[PDB]
Amino acid sequence: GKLVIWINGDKGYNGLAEVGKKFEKDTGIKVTVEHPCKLEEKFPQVAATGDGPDIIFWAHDRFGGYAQSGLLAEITPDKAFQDKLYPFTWDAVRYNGKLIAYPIAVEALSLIYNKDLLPNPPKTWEEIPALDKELKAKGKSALMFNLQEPYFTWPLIAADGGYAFKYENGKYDIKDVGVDNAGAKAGLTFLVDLIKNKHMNADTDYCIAEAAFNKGETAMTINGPWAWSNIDTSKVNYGVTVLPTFKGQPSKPFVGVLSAGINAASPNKELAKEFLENYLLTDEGLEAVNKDKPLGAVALKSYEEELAKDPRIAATMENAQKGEIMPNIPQMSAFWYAVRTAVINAASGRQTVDEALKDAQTRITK
Ligand SMILES: *[C@H]1CC(=O)N(C2CC(C)(C)N(O)C(C)(C)C2)C1=O
Ligand SMILES: CC1(C)CC(N2C(=O)CCC2=O)CC(C)(C)N1O
Repeated sequence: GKLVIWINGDKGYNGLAEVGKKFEKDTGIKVTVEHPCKLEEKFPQVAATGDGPDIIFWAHDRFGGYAQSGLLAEITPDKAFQDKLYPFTWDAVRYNGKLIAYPIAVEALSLIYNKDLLPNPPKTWEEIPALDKELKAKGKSALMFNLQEPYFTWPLIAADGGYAFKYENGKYDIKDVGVDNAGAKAGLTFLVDLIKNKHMNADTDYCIAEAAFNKGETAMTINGPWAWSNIDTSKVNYGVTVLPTFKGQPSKPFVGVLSAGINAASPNKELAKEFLENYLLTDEGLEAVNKDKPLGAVALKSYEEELAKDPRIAATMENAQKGEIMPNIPQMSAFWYAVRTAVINAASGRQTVDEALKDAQTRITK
């Protein structure tokens, strides 16, 4: 007879609580928003015992494991509701063909650049080396980004043909892995050449690239919407744009989708679906939440069009439309560790590109 919702503390839960007051107005049903610690850890525990919230908000990737254990109710928005959101967003909340959540927001890396050092951002990765030599002439470098984590290097590695797992029907073929193809090989090779030609240092991490961009020492960086508040502070005159192409192919960053799922154990599923489809996933619902804490790019086409007047948000969506939805399956854990190792190894000379990737491919499909 009520609704309890769980959302992370770093989100606009005050705005969500406001959509809830509006719901309670035309229904009498009280909505309760909470943001417990490590709720994504707590969820699986309480839900397994038929407890927890009616609805949970989290990035889509985690939903795969939840769905596996039957913790989420199957959703059935009709065609009409479905057409209100970007098609690609529905792919993120499919677990073996079944729709298990509603897409809310979209996140993807973008190319961030210093408008004072660089008039126009490069359109290509191939032109970075040359640009770096011109900038070096003035004591500045072209680009610095986190080389340590595959989340950051994947856009380049995947550009010309790499992929984690072949997807073709709301289902992932776990024996169709794309880390050892020519595509990925072309990409990693380009990256390695950057480091050995000294256009990039193999030890650049998150902190180092971030400080460098914020100190105006480097012209570009690769980062996500969470990094914007830090740049603002810095007082750098920055722009956010589409990532560069490689071999004429778009960079393919992984896409994370903020999702809302219904507890399979809830007695209030009809209430949940009504709250979600008719209160929250409306221009006014996203707006009340966004006002509290920005969502970034959103899945609802109508509101995204309003938000896209901010070129940083437009760029985020563009990159996301060209990226790779992050697989929600358990085998993804193998991919993280394997590809992490392959890149650090190829980068440090410890192994060749051909070797490093052949190995990773092996450990994933193992
Ligand atoms: C209180 C707040 C919180 O997040 N937890 C969890 C979180 C982590 C991920 C550390 N966890 O695994 C357990 C041990 C389940 C505790 C709290 O207990
Ligand atoms: C002060 C500076 C430039 C950054 C620092 N750092 C971060 O900035 C974030 C996390 C961290 O450890 C670590 C090192 C030793 C590289 N140094 O020197």
